[PDB]
Amino acid sequence: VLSEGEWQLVLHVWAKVEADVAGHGQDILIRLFKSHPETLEKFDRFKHLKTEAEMKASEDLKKHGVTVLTALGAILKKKGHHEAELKPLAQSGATKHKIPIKYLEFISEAIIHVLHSRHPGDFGADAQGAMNKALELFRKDIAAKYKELGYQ
Ligand code: HEM
Repeated sequence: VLSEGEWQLVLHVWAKVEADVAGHGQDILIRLFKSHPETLEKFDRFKHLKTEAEMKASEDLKKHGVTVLTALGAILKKKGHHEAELKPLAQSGATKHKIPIKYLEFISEAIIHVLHSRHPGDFGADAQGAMNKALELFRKDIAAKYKELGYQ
């Protein structure tokens, strides 16, 4: 669990993301693929994207980014109470896409990195700490649900 003040910090930084989901999503995804290209193979859709510049120019990729961030944000706003929200995602990653927890750890890394590149002033040791926990809480919940469905 997280304290109330930790959630406030998560939520306080989330509001900044909210002023530019599209812009934040793209950085996040680019970062992820760039640092861990093997994750790129899960996306047949994006696989042909050769450079950054081209990643950046892709409408598809940017629309995907907003989707990813939108679901995430909905989860965080629940401060722990997100089973309803979370379930569809575990179901699909266990059953359809097969995304390993490890991949979820790399994406959390990319998130942290972006938030810090964009909002250093609202992203200190204390917030960063809080965000980490929040993302770890999601990953742990996901992990359990995955197992209940038969997927590592
Ligand atoms: C914060 C973590 C993430 C969130 C909230 C998230 C959310 C979503 C959402 C909401 C969708 C659309 C519906 C669905 O297919 O279930 C999706 C699709 C997908 N996700 Fe993620 N995702 C996350 C991380 C990842 C990671 C780390 C990977 C692995 C490399 C991944 C691979 C995919 C793929 C391949 C699809 C199919 C999308 C498409 O083809 O339209 N996702 N994700």
